[PDB]
Amino acid sequence: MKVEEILEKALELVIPDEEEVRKGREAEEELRRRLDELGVEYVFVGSYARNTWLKGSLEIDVFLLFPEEFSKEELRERGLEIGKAVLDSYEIRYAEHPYVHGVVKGVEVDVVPCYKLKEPKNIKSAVDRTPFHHKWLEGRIKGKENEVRLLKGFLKANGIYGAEYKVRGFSGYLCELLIVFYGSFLETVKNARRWTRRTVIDVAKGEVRKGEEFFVVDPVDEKRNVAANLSLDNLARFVHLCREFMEAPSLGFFKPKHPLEIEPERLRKIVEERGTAVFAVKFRKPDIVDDNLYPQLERASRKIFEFLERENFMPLRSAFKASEEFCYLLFECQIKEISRVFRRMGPQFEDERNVKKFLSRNRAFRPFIENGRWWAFEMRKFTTPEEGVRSYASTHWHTLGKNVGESIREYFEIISGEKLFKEPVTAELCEMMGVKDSNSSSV
RNA sequence: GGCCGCGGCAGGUUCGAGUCCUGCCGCGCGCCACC
Ligand SMILES: Nc1ccn([C@@H]2O[C@H](COP(=O)(O)OP(=O)(O)OP(=O)(O)O)[C@@H](O)[C@H]2O)c(=O)n1
Ligand SMILES: [Mg+2]
Repeated sequence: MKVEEILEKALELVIPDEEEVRKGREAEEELRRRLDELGVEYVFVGSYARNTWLKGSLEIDVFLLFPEEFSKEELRERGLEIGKAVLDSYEIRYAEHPYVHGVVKGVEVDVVPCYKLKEPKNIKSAVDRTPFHHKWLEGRIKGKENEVRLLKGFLKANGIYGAEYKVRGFSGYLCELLIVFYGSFLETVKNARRWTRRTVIDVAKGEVRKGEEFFVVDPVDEKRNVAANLSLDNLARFVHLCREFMEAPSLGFFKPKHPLEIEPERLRKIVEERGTAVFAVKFRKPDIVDDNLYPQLERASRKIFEFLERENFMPLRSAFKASEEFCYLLFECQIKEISRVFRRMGPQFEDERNVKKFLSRNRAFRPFIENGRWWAFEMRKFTTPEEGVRSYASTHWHTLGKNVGESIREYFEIISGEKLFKEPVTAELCEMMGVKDSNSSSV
């Protein structure tokens, strides 16, 4: 359990076994065979072309390079055409930039169309930097392949690996740049402890400077932030893990933690012990890609959360879950019920023109003067969070994200109490409420 | 699809809105994700 003895035992978890590598090289050989037959200019990129892919996560990436003059429509129609021809089975489902996900001799393959650029300053597509990323990294990452796999596995085990909107973590390319900048996994962790939200890491200049936000400068484009989609919280979660690790190293930092089935009875006791209002908004999952869904679930959850605050239900945290059929927006509040009456502010006693208008309004109770101005007692239209959210989600369905809001419009329901604990949201509830010992890394 | 702006324009809430909530439109190949 020394710092180095543990990184030894952890390499056995992140390094692919020779039975998987052979399966990868065999698929790579067949892929080049079919691609060469089509006479298309292509290039292998990603973690596979650099031998930095994690164990159990084998995926080959192939970029097809087309002329600059091609329309975005022509790029797609030709890209998808080649892709379908090369892959055994394929699947076309993307958010913006077209590509083909499929299989070749049993391995995951992605055939991505892009432009054959010279100097990637003003890229035309989003993915035109990727060949240039591979060209810059192949010569510098050599020898340090396992130092990347330690960093990737370290993050994946703590659920902050990936730049996708489902994660908002560290892209696999960001990890490689960090190893080139620090040399080893150990040196990244040591230095990561003193990162801040202002840290700028310019790999191209071998410099660490201060800036406006966390910014890892892309060697290929000094305007591009490689860590653009790394949330501030996940940045923090990483720094916290590094300080914890150096303070007390362990192999568990690399073991993926999975949730535990919590009894619906134990959960009912925890919520009762807290005395908070725990409820959820349930609606049909819109049939869209995760990268469109999660930003909207984030938005919807925020809009309802913000509503609860200004309505004085004093919310604690928010959360959401996406099952196969349904989406859930979870909330916890300190106020299960508020009075119907509240005090609305009136004008100062001086200018009677405003006061006369203020006092003319028919109210159930008599207004009063306090500290030099008038006040009135008015009634609320709802006195609980559930009743409030019911109203908001019904009327303001449109502002909860395009697809989510349109799904909430057609139907939604607020689930509370025990009826909630039978839903697929136990894990999300325990994370939200800070329940202890609801996770484990037992194999 | 989400996010950030320069503007706006109207509407709702209010004694009172350039200031809180909402809807619509323009412009930065604006930024990010799908690789
Ligand atoms: N947010 C992202 C994600 C990736 N890439 C580019 O996409 C390539 C590979 O895509 P991806 O599969 O997403 O990352 P991998 O390096 O393959 O990581 P992993 O295999 O673990 O998924 C990288 O070379 C990188 O230049 C990028 O610039 N921006
Ligand atoms: Mg890959």
